[PDB]
Amino acid sequence: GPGSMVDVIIYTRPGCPYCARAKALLARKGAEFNEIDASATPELRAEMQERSGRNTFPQIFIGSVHVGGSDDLYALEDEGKLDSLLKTGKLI
Amino acid sequence: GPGSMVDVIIYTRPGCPYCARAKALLARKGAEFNEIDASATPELRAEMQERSGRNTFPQIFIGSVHVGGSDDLYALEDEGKLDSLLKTGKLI
Ligand SMILES: [Ag+]
Repeated sequence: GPGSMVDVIIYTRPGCPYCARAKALLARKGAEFNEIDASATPELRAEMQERSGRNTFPQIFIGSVHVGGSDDLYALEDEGKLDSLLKTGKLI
Repeated sequence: GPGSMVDVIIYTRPGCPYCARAKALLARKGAEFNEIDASATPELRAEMQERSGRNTFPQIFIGSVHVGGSDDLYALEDEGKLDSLLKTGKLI
C-alpha cells in the first residue's frame, strides 16, 4: 500500500510541447504525474493526434476517466474537484 | 559568392513546436531556412517568449527585417512579396 490514492498520467514529450501548465498545478499541490513519450508508437500518437492542435496544452489521465488536459485540469481545481480527482479521478 | 540572395532564418526547436507550416512554403519554393534551438539561451528564449502563445506558428527572420511568422510569411506569398523577400527581405 504505497499510495491509497490513484495514479495520474499526462500525455507529453520529454521537454518541448511545453507542459509547464499541467505541471504548474501539480507542483502547487505536489501531486504525482507520469510523462508519456509520444511520436514513438501508433497507439499513443494516434490518441494524442485527436487531442492535438496548435500544440495546445497536454492531456491528463485519471484512472478510468479522460480529461481534455490543462483546460479541464485547471477548471476542476477552481470548482473544487481536484482533491477527489487526484485521489480517485471521477468525472462528477 | 555562394548566393547572391540573402539568408533566411526561423525560430523553432528541432522538431516539436511543429513548424511544418513555415517549411510547407519554403519547400514549395525550395527556399533556404535556418532553424534555431530555443529554450537554451536567455537571448533567444526571451525573444520568442514575446512572439510565443498557444504554441502558434514559428517566427521568420529576413535580413534586417522582422516577421510575425507563418501568418506574414504566407500572407506575402499570396500578395506576391515572397520573391523579393527571399532575395532581399524587405518590409514594403
Ligand atoms: Ag521537442
